[PDB]
Amino acid sequence: LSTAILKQKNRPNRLIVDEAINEDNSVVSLSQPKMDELQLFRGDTVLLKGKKRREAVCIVLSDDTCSDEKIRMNRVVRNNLRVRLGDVISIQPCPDVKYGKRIHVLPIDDTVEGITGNLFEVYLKPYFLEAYRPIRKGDIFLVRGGMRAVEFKVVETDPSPYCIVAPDTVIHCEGEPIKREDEEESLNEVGYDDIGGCRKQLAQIKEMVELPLRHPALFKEIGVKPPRGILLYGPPGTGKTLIARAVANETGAFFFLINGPEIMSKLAGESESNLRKAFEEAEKNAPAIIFIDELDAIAPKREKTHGEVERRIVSQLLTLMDGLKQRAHVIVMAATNRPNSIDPALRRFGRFDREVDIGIPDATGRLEILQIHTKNMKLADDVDLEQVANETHGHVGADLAALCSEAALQAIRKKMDLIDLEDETIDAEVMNSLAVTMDDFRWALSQSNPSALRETVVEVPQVTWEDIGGLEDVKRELQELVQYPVEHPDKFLKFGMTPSKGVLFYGPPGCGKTLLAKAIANECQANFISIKGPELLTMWFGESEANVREIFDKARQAAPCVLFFDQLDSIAKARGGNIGDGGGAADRVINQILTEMDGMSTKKNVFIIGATNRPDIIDPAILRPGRLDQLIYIPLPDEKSRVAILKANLRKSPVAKDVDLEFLAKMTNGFSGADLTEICQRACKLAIRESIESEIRRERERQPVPEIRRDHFEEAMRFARRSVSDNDIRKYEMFAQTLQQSRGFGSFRFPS
Amino acid sequence: AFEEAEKNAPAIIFIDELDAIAPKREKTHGEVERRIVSQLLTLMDGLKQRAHVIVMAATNRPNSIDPALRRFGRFDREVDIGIPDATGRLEILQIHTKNMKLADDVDLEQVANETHGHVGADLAALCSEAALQAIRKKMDLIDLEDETIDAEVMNSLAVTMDDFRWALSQSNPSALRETVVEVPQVTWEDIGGLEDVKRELQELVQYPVEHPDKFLKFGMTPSKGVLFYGPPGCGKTLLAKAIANECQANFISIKGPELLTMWFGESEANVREIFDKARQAAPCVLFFDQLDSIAKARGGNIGDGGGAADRVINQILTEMDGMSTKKNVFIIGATNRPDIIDPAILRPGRLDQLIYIPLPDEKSRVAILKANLRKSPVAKDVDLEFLAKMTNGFSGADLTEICQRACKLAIRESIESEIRRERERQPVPEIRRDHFEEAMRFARRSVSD
Amino acid sequence: EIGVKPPRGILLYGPPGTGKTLIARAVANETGAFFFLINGPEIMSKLAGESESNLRKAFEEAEKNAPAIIFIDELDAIAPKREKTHGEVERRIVSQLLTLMDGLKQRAHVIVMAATNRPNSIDPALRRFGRFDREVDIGIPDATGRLEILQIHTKNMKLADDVDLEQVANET
Ligand SMILES: Nc1ncnc2c1ncn2[C@@H]1O[C@H](COP(=O)(O)OP(=O)(O)OP(=O)(O)O)[C@@H](O)[C@H]1O
Ligand SMILES: Nc1ncnc2c1ncn2[C@@H]1O[C@H](COP(=O)(O)OP(=O)(O)OP(=O)(O)O)[C@@H](O)[C@H]1O
Ligand SMILES: Nc1ncnc2c1ncn2[C@@H]1O[C@H](COP(=O)(O)OP(=O)(O)OP(=O)(O)O)[C@@H](O)[C@H]1O
Ligand SMILES: Nc1ncnc2c1ncn2[C@@H]1O[C@H](COP(=O)(O)OP(=O)(O)OP(=O)(O)O)[C@@H](O)[C@H]1O
Ligand SMILES: [Mg+2]
Ligand SMILES: [Mg+2]
Ligand SMILES: [Mg+2]
Ligand SMILES: [Mg+2]
Repeated sequence: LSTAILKQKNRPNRLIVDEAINEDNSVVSLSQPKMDELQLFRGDTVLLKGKKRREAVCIVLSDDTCSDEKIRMNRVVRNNLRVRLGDVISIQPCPDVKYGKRIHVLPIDDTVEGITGNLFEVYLKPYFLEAYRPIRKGDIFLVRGGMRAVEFKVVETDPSPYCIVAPDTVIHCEGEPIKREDEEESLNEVGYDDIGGCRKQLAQIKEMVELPLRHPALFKEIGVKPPRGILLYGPPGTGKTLIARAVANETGAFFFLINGPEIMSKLAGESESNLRKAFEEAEKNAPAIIFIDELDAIAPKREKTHGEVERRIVSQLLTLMDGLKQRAHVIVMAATNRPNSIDPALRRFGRFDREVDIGIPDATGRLEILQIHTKNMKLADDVDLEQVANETHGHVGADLAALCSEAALQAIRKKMDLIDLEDETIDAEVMNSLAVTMDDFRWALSQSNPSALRETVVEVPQVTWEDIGGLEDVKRELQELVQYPVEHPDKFLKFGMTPSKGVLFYGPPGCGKTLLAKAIANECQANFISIKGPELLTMWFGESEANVREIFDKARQAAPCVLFFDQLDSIAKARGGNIGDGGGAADRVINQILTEMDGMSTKKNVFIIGATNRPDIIDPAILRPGRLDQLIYIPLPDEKSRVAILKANLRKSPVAKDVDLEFLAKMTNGFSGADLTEICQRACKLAIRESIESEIRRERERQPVPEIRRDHFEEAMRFARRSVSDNDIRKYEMFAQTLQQSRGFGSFRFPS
Repeated sequence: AFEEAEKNAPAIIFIDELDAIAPKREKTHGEVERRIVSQLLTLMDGLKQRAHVIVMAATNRPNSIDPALRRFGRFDREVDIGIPDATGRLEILQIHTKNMKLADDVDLEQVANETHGHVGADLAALCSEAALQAIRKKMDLIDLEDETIDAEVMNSLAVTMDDFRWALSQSNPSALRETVVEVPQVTWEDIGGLEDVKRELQELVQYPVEHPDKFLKFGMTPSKGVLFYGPPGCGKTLLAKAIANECQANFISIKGPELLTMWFGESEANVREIFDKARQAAPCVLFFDQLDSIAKARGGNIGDGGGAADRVINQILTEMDGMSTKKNVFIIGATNRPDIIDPAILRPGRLDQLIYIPLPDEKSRVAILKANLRKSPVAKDVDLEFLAKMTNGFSGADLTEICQRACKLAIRESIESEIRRERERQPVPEIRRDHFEEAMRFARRSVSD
Repeated sequence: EIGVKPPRGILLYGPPGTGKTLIARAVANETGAFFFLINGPEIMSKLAGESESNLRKAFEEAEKNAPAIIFIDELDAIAPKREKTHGEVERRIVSQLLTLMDGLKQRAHVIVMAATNRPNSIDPALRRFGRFDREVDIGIPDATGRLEILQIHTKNMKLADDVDLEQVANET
């Protein structure tokens, strides 16, 4: 019901835009049954609606090729109406068109160059001679002939704007030629269709700025005054200023733009004078819309503001929107990154009554955004925008635009050999072959990350699941953890349960916790934020808690996101055991983490993963299911896992075939993964020492070791040691057996 | 302005936003602002000899006004335009709905009773939102692209009780707009066990507003403080969610450490502001999840730290003592570490009620398992009673984890079947006995003895 | 012809001495576009509204001479996080920069470049796409890179025949 405004409902007037085979710039062709339904005779002047407040006039024609549900037009009228292929436009009979007395015509500057003959005589005179072609202001049409075809833009027509060009009517092309960039920018205008995702938000905005203007009679009849204030808030890059541009481009209302800091002035009372001048200019202009970009810049809380000028400006805004004298139907929109920074008196019904959340788009929303951004791009056949939409988990639309731009720039980079920057021009063949393919989009996807996570970007050493030896069950569980809620949510909605979103890795040092986190960061299809434990702590009072809150908010925005704490035992610990820690800053941080993982806020697809050497000291509430639901124990590998670890370390290593890894794994009882990696590194280093001494011998005689042999591994094992002791294993197994006793029974079976 | 008022007397001078030009001259930094405050004080003093000039001013920050203006002789009288009660809200709705095309089925008394913290601008917003919902309902008949409309649409267009109920669902007090947080939809049947706790909470939240005359008769004021303490995962925050969703009262859900700020004196200001907006929204439930973050034992931070936490807890106790019996603000606290709460928080008149949320028992565990599985397709031959008997010391979170892991295994099996059919070409409608057994094989007790 | 706009915002970052201001100087010297230099601090003024007025004047001047490049040296000085900065005249200059870089009216041919030793202290809304499209890490050079730097610096010097810059590069 919210998007009821948006639906077209398939009215008869709308017809699909189609290519016209023979119709010239001033005529259109429609099917005979469709005209019979519309009661239109041949040659009738018919008015065409267009997007962005554009309209076109043409002469209807009876075409058998044209379908009843379609209208055939050339590119000229399509340009005039600002529409693309497959769009639906209105047609209505145009009443009382009067023959023109005089029209002022201006050509496009890029066309006028290279034409020695007079443009009016060569082009306009034969084109318009006995033409009987209706024209409208702002309509760009093309005339063939001469060396180069010269487009003509009719700036002025009389009677304004509907007239029929006739031989008696005076036509002239004298004046400054229209800048090609001006017409291009007119084409490059934002509309409600250029807004992707946020369909309900756009529906609300259209109900609140477009609906009262189109049909005031609704609100005069039902006897209510529509909302007069819009606050757009969301993370940066979600489309707040884009929605403002769309509204400005395609509303008949007067639009006044206020940029936040532009109000400020050094003179006393000059800022308030600027605000009053803006509001008075809007009020003079009947229905008007005032957009205040960056509202939080000039609307801070009066109680928290220190400077008097800022508070006086906030008060001026307060009295302007809702004071003793009421606004004369002036719509006030504003956009802000920080809605909670705004003065609370502004956020009531009289001033900013409706707050619209332009949030992070979902998969379908971001597919729509990708289609909008690539509608003008040249895409190859293998491009698949649905897959790109699936991959980009945290992107907000500015990130999608960045992805498309980087894909196109990669497509251009593929042509560097054929293109020389010293060369003044590029070949036609290079222009034709240049296009964006799926490979470029995949590369851009590899480069792309959400902008909100730029601050939390950490280089991960590119570990793969195969780099980890053993831990097959843990690998499967981590992959399922990250994948099932993302790719298969309807399964959870069918079974009616939310996914678990927490895992704790506890085990001896060197056994593969951080390695599993690296494998997740590289292989899992989710955003990844990596946190060293004590990095969130700050000297200031309340700032460590703010850092925890901020990192959790970043994870929430970028969902599905994996939040990894490499050393959980630092930031999370049992409360009440720290004598100092500031003023209980450590305990307050723990409580903040507790409220973040499980509080009264709704749950998102944020997976918190923690690794700890010593799991006994972590706060018991942190371990509670719903916060780190699963406690995974990463123990010392057994012989099969030791074989797998040794093989995973030596896969790239050129190692002798006669080297026996099974014997090594058998002898290395009690060794961790770091221990076996150390054995392999020692063997590599002994081989390198041997090769260096052989090369030194060759150099001396002038004035070897392709692979790692059994003797190298023998000596490496001779210097090998066991890193984790039996007491450490005893305490880890003690924690594991406490959990096992918590299970309460050896085997659970339902009675038969 | 004052001279023009005197020339045309009797006169009334209305100073809208008085705090814009009347800050405390001591706190004022600018010379022109100070000179203006002094000039306005001088004009107010000279207002005595003025024959018929009366100055009326309005401000929403009365405290920020310079105190010298609030002595006697200048701005002598102060009128408190407060938050309207139920009958006041009904009067405001009658005023704002007199031009509306109200249907017959509407009862503005119900709309007045539902809106608790609304101040009158929120009631106008409710009327506007309801009328816009009414227009939305007819948007199928009339498309926006239509330049003109049928008259039968005008005849059809009117505001019904469904529209007011929709606006009621959408409506939130403007005061609580900065504090609003999305809360999961939880009902009292979503909670299993704690029947006595549910009844006691409903009594504490309902009786002081519905029957204050009873408390006046017996002379005993209702308690305005609750403390939830218990093992983690046992349902304190679940009860808070249920109260937020079901109870007919405003809810302010605030974590502990978000009030704290590095700037000196901002944390106490935040505490004052949250309690003030709790008063403005009464009947309001003020909930502190993890109470021990802001309310911790005094003397611990005395030795180590700046000392702002003690100031915070002092301001909290001041705010709790400030609110009177008549104002209906219920302060609920929850902590899984009761021992590290400051006992001053616990003393009578402040969080007096102490409710312990224990580890659930066998009947409670059956109730918890049934509540978790009410919306899940489960095999008839699954026995929740045996699950409750086998899970002796499990908390509610542990049982929910059992159910979630059973769901995960069922989803894994369904995906396996999908992959099998896809591979062979080129199932699991409900959770069963074996899924629950395999989930139990991983089960653990969150809370130790 | 490909159907996209080129990226228009560049944030160079790295430790001191890597060559961010050197790269800015090279770009200014060897591009055929109106180059505007903004120093971070110099915009600031004690007056209210003067500093963002300076930013508006600079961006408008770059607009009037298009195509243009604006270089904002020491961006962290002029662009701290709004959530962190307390003073109003800092929040306001950051908001002005945000509006100038991507607002309801978008700069057409202006390329805004910046250099910061610390990129995290920059306000996150600036690190967005539409403002600062791509961030380039000018990092510590390798042995070959530092050999190239030594060759660049010693091209003007007179070096004896025994001079071997390869060893000097290997040692530093
Ligand atoms: N929903 C969307 N659909 C299509 N394009 C979008 C959408 N959201 C953003 N964009 C594009 O990405 C960029 C985002 O800039 P925009 O001005 O819309 O963001 P914003 O919400 O105002 O952000 P900021 O808080 O930084 O001001 C623009 O280039 C815009 O074209
Ligand atoms: N299962 C494994 N397969 C392959 N390599 C492993 C494995 N376990 C550990 N390693 C090796 O151990 C080293 C890093 O160990 P890792 O970071 O995983 O330890 P950790 O368990 O997180 O320990 P810590 O508590 O000390 O941080 C790497 O050399 C890695 O190759
Ligand atoms: N009585 C109950 N009925 C149904 N589910 C319950 C019950 N008690 C707990 N749960 C489940 O366990 C979790 C409840 O955790 P909750 O946040 O309520 O605990 P808490 O007592 O506030 O703990 P903490 O102090 O550790 O945050 C939810 O997943 C909920 O589904
Ligand atoms: N890559 C380089 N190649 C050649 N010379 C270099 C290079 N990097 C730095 N230099 C030399 O070092 C000098 C100082 O470097 P520069 O001023 O560019 O540093 P910066 O990274 O901008 O530092 P700052 O943080 O002080 O702004 C340059 O003028 C130049 O002489
Ligand atoms: Mg913006
Ligand atoms: Mg580690
Ligand atoms: Mg809780
Ligand atoms: Mg420099």
